[PDB]
Amino acid sequence: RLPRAVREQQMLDAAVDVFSDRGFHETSMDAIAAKAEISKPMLYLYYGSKDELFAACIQREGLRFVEALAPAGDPGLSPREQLRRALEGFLGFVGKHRKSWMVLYRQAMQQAFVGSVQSSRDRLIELTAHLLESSTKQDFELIAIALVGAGEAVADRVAGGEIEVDAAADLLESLAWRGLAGK
Amino acid sequence: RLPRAVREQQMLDAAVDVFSDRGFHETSMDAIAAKAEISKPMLYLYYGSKDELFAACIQREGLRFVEALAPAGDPGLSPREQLRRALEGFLGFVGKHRKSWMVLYRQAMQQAFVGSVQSSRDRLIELTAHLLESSTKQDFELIAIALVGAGEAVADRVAGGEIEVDAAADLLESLAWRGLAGK
Repeated sequence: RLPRAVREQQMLDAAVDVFSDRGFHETSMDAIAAKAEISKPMLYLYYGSKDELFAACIQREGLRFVEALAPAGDPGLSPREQLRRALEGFLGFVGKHRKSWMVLYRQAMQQAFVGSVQSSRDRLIELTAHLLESSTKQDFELIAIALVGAGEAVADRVAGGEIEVDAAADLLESLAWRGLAGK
Repeated sequence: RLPRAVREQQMLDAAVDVFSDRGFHETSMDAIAAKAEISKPMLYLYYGSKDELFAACIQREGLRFVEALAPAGDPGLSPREQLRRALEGFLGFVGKHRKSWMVLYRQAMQQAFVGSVQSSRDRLIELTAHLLESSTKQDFELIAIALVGAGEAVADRVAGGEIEVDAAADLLESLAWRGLAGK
């Protein structure tokens, strides 16, 4: 009769839809319940409020996001190859999971989930400065912040299918090594 | 007994506070009314709902924002000097009006005011590609999007006083002319 993470995954997929479709405030438990084709009373027995569901959804899409970066965390990798693999994983994920990129990029810097993912964002900026430092033997935090901001806006266009992953990863790699060596 | 845009300006300044302090959902008409030191019934006779106030506030801070870009729209200016003047106006505004940058950058890409300022953002991206094109005699929309995304994230650090306007405008100018000529 549909056990564990299966009813779960259906509710979260539908929440993602409605949240990315309409945004947090204009999304309703009503509309999510219809999308999951489950009863509204049912939904509340799992989530209980719109924002609690919004945080579960945010938690889950956040996870797929960092998993997509995982290959960059591989061992023996040159700074360059970590950056390239992260850019490509990030950008490939957005391209395939545009709905979840939208929820995420929104949550980032609503305010409720603006401190889960801004702290995530900041951690990501910190990771980037270290690898930019890990390259050439604080202009570095600064290049990092500019590169992440650039990646965020470019990701938007990748999610909307206006830019190919490769074209996008290409631009971001050289912004990083040539905003670096450039001025 | 305090006539026109004076009661106005007091209510909008206080709304800006509370919205930037707490975010849209966790801001209340309650808290705004206390901040403006006006009665709550009073507030509703001008605004009538939280989001209507939020749009007035968004309208007003959006205006100061584009006014800050105005010197770049001057005549006879080289592409380079338009870009430099826009970067400096944008970044000087964020530095002085951090509360309003926060409301704005949030509204941009809530969803209610995500289509006022995303269309603003997009128009800004379009203006940037044209001047990047107006320089060297669509890699251009693409550099534009990356430069705006970079400016947004850097603006954040400028608003938080972690980066000086000049340092920030410097990095963005060369990202633009060297992500351009770089790869």
